[PDB]
Amino acid sequence: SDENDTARKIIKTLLDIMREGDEDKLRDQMDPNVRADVGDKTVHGREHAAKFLAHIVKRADHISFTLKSLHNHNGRLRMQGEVRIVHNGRTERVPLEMVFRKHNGKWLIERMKYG
Repeated sequence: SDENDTARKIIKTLLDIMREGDEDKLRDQMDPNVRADVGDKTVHGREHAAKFLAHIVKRADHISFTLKSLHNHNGRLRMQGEVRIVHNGRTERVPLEMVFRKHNGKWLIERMKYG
């Protein structure tokens, strides 16, 4: 129950959900109007974004996220970092920015920008 533990906890919960690959759990983490930018592609809405993200994560033999910057205040959290993906022995590092909004004591992803 450490307020300064917010970021680490959100990252691990999210990573474990994605590693599990359960689409419904991923949806539960998203704002209804979440926006996800993976590269040039843009996905709108919880149902579309969860499906799309859950599928692509399946190619990742390993996925991690190293936090580089964080701004957290008044139930609004922004974090910027590097995703490390491993696929068939090849490692790739890609910038990721995510914005979270706390509702009813629960953090929901409002925006995600990968690449």
